[PDB]
Amino acid sequence: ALFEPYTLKDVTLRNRIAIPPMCQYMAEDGMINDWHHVHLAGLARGGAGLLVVEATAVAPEGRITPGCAGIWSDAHAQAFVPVVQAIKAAGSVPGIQIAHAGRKASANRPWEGDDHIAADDTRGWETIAPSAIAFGAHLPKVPREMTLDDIARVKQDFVDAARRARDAGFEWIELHFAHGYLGQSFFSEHSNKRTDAYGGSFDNRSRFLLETLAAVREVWPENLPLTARFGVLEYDGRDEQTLEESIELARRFKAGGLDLLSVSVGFTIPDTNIPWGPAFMGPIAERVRREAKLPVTSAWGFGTPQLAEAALQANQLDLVSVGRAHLADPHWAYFAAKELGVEKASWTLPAPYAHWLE
Amino acid sequence: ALFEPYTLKDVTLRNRIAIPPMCQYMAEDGMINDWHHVHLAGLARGGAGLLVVEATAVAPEGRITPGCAGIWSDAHAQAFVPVVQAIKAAGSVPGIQIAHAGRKASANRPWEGDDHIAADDTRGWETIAPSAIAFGAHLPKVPREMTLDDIARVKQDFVDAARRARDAGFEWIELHFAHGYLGQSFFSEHSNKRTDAYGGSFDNRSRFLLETLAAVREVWPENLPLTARFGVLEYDGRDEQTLEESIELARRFKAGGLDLLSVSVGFTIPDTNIPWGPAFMGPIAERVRREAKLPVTSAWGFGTPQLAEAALQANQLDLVSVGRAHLADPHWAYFAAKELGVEKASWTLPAPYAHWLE
Ligand SMILES: Cc1cc2nc3c(=O)[nH]c(=O)nc-3n(C[C@H](O)[C@H](O)[C@H](O)COP(=O)(O)O)c2cc1C
Ligand SMILES: Cc1cc2nc3c(=O)[nH]c(=O)nc-3n(C[C@H](O)[C@H](O)[C@H](O)COP(=O)(O)O)c2cc1C
Repeated sequence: ALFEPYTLKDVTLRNRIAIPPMCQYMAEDGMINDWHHVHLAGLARGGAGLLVVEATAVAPEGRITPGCAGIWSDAHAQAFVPVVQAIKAAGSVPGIQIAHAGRKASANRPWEGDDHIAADDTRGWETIAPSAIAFGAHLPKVPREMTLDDIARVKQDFVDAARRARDAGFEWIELHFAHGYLGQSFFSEHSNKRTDAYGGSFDNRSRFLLETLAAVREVWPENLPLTARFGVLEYDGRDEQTLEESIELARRFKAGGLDLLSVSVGFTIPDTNIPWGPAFMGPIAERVRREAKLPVTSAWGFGTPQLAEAALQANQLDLVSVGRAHLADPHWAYFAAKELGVEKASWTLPAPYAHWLE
Repeated sequence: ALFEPYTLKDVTLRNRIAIPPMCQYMAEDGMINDWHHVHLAGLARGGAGLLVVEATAVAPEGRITPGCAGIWSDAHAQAFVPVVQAIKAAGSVPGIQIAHAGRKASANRPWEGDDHIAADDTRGWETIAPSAIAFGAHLPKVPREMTLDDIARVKQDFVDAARRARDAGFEWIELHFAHGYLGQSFFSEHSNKRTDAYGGSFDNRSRFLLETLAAVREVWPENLPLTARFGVLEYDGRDEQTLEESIELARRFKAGGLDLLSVSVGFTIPDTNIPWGPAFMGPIAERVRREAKLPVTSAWGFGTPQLAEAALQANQLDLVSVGRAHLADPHWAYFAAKELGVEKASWTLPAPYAHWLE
């Protein structure tokens, strides 16, 4: 099952292995470079059917850190062209996750503190969010409450980002509405205390996300997969209520043209108790897939080939996202093919490699 | 031992893992491209201390196949510059093997026949060698016997190639005098039947190789490792006599400025019986190292970490060459570090990967 092709709209993936977006923190002023080119081209040659580029900021203040990639200008977008072309040359589908970090923005790289940048550090910047409330813990900075014009501008930033991704050659797009960043924070009652049209009720909290999706849909080709990542629960003691609302939003996403949903955890606040475990997201993703009748993918621990295979065979997911295993071994798809006893497993790789490994 | 640094001349390798030259057959008219750039940069980031670029032809007719890389012009050399710089940026030492296929030239890619190109194929060309005798088997073409001027020209081609490698930024060079190609064929009595100064006696058969080394030494920096690969035996029923002569030549190489010898098998003729096995070259390399008092490396089956470690600890080799395992997994060095229980094994890789794998 892991090596069966998958067709969504006009795009066909050679297998069900998806490399989820994984920040590299190697960009400068949002511009990607040879780190990203080699990293991504190398992964594409590894055999995966889909390669989704890391969270790319739609605006400067939407970066998580000073090392995050951006696509807030045509120059930023053009930098992606040679990479997109190399990914296609390798036979993998090029995708990209566009995002805005919201209150979790202006933070240090993970190996450089992983915390909000100091007030007197020249690299930092003011964060924006639905309400002026801090995440807490290692991200204590209180963000600035967005005005209606800030909301209009951020939506347009997402539109510009999607238009740029389209013209750069990407064939798959993912809106980052998860992990406590801007989109996720608008949906969660923990972070959204607004009393206007963008806060309060389920309809109001969903508004920013739905309007952004609709706005993006106007510029994103209808024959190319339009997707999003969304945290459907927080493990904050309100899981049943939260999951029910999240599933309802997933239904609205589908009706609004979403082709597939990447199911994740919210990470909206720090006071939670997440039951980490191999493929622990499987059951949750399956319920969303079933109740919203929408294709899904999920991640965490699927680097074990048999787990990926099992999840697909049980129809818990349509695509299996494998992250860290690809950082350890960019040719994981080849390792997986061997593990599952696929015929001519070495040919998951290009001839220059395959010929000698068969 | 595998992760102990190694200093040769002014160059210091971060560990004892060497990626031996491995043809990719992806060049066009000798010009390398993004296949090579991503392939090599990716391998450098994998952690290996030394990365030796594939056999690069010193002349067009010296290519093994139409897909072989070349460095017979300054334009060809300049194409290597960005790759060399990416390898250095990753902290690996950039090396390159310069070569001339001799009678084994003008052959099809391994996955496209692996045999001598048909007479009426527009991609083929006449081969040259010490004597007009064919390898046989899948390489039946009888090569043209070289004139003294052909020999003078090929030597100059090696000099030009080394000068170009130097100016491109390479910090390690390897002369390809093995695997039945031109250099190896001049030394072997099987292929060399000349009756002039370049054939007959041990001194005459060694002449082409020694003169080429001396010529290259004039342009190659004295503070950068000058090495060569040489087949010390053929497994043709004349191993003791052949090994004795090969060791004597190794002594002449050392006296002539060779800093390290990559020990291999001759592959000069097809009628042999090679005892393939994991690290089977270990004992032979050790004897050459001991009797010629020259640093050495060897390959075949060292992809098993414990074998590489064992070979180093027993002083059979100074560097361990790991080939195919790197095609399967460009991050083999990381796999090896874990296998051998190295402290902070994930940091064999760059921060963007290491931080998440520790
Ligand atoms: C270095 C690194 C960068 C990541 N970057 C992103 C990102 O930009 N956007 C996102 O939605 N998830 C991101 N994630 C979470 C991964 O996409 C994935 O869901 C997670 O690693 C769990 O899968 P795994 O167990 O296969 O690694 C990242 C994870 C790591 C380790
Ligand atoms: C694709 C491929 C290309 C190779 N190219 C070269 C070359 O250009 N020059 C050379 O001396 N040896 C070459 N070799 C032989 C390797 O350097 C190495 O000695 C051999 O693969 C044995 O080591 P391994 O068991 O670790 O793969 C090649 C081997 C493979 C599989």
